[PDB]
Amino acid sequence: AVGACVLCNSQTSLRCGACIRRPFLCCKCCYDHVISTSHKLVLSVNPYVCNAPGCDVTDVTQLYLGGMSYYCKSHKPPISFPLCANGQVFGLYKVTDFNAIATCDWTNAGDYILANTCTERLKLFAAETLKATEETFKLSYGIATVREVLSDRELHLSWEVGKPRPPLNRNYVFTGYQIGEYTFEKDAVVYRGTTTYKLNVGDYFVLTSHTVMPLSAPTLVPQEHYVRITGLYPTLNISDEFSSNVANYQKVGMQKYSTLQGPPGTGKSHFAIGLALYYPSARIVYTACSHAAVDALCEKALKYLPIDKCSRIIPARARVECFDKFKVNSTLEQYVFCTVNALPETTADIVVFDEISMATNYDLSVVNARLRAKHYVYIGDPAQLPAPRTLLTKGTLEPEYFNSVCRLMKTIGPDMFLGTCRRCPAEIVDTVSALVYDNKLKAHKDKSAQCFKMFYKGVITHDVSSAINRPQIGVVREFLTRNPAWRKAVFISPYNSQNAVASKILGLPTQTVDSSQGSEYDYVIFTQTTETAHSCNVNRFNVAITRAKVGILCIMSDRDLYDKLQFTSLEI
Ligand SMILES: [Zn+2]
Ligand SMILES: [Zn+2]
Ligand SMILES: [Zn+2]
Repeated sequence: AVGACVLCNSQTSLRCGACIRRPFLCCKCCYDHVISTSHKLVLSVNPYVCNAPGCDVTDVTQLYLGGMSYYCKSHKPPISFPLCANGQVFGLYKVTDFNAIATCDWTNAGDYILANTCTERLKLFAAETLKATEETFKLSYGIATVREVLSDRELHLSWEVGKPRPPLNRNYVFTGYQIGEYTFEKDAVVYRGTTTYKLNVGDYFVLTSHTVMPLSAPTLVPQEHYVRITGLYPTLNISDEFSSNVANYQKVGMQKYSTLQGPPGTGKSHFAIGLALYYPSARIVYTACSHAAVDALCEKALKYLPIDKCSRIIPARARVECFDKFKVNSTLEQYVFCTVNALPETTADIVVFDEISMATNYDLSVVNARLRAKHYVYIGDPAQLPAPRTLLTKGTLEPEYFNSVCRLMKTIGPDMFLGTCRRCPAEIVDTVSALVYDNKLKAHKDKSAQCFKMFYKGVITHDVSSAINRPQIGVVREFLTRNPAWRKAVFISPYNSQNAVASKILGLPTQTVDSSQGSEYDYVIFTQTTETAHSCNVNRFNVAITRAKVGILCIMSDRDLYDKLQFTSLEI
């Protein structure tokens, strides 16, 4: 009930009772807060409320100290001092940005801008407040009760009346009733239960609302620059394969933390695993937010690092199937691969945090609190997709506001940049290099002459809000008949409902742009589906077209992105 002020660290017995996270506020900052916001409840050992029987005055600005107790203007004794005076709130041990973080509903982009441009302590207050708001918002949704079980992969649902229905995609995971986590895709609905269970008729599902823990560690530790490589011992015999990253691996040992911007297919996991070969005795913890990112790091480690020194950390709540080729839950192995949410409390010579555009400041802080390392390496790309912000409906969130690492990469630049894309045909590399990389990304491959674009608006229909463009899928079907090599293509679009329709009509494996990030395929067929801020987002567009190793077909809706594609146009 006594602690440090979130704005100036000054000790206090005061906590704001109207703030969802009840932060400690000192006398000067508590005053500036209550006198400028709707927040008037102040908490101490006992709350600041009128002690007179049956009185409901709780507003600190309307209360006084009558001896050792608190009373309003109607109940105070003659000798009483106002709780609010001379810019202070009376307590013990006797902000415009804090006010906005404390009172916003997190539905605007400007709220996330502020959460990332503020002081470090306010970045943690903002991340805690936002995550708690995101969880209390899960309570504000309807329950789905099983009406009829059709097959082992399909069922019918009855929804709660008076409460909205959550979007049925992979971004919304329900907990079944504790009969395992379940996911849904669109009267017949498709069910994907993490645990294989005979889906009982009438049993209910509810979105998991986890408790938001407080943040202690900064999003980024204070930067330290060294004169020599510190606490790391380089090999003198470094494999030719990894020679291109030697100057960068040295930069890593000569700073507390370093940022690496790696565009698609420029060698991020090769850099991450090569860092272990460069400092062969260093204990490295490899972390990312998703199980897919962590597994991709495991796949790369399996090829270069001794398997007996690797461990994949998987929590007892085994959400989805992940990497099976390392000893499980051996926290003490030299190489530990683990998602941010499952991190043990341990130390490391190097912590490598991959897919950094997907991290939030909450994730950045958790890593700093669970892992005490000599060096921290942040690998990702601010030109790729950020983590979904479920509350954000108004405005677009720019890359410089994704998190603290992305803010640094977009303002002062990354410490290291992988400049040569080895995956994509040059048509794709030249397009994204100009689009999001200021012409600094170079192509290793020649033009494949298998990159096509077709400008076709089609017809936009909707499955609630998720969009479908059947004419664009018809154009793909026509193209496939004339281009049989493309039979092996992955169908990509910005919408799951478009992908569900393409799956049935084309039979191609399907992927949203957001679920394709980090993956690569020989051929990609992309249908833009709509002209929305979502389907036109340059980061999403960047990820979409950089999935292709050999060919890409883009059926476009937006003239701007279509005209920028350095692809051969097709007719019809
Ligand atoms: Zn203060
Ligand atoms: Zn408050
Ligand atoms: Zn009173």
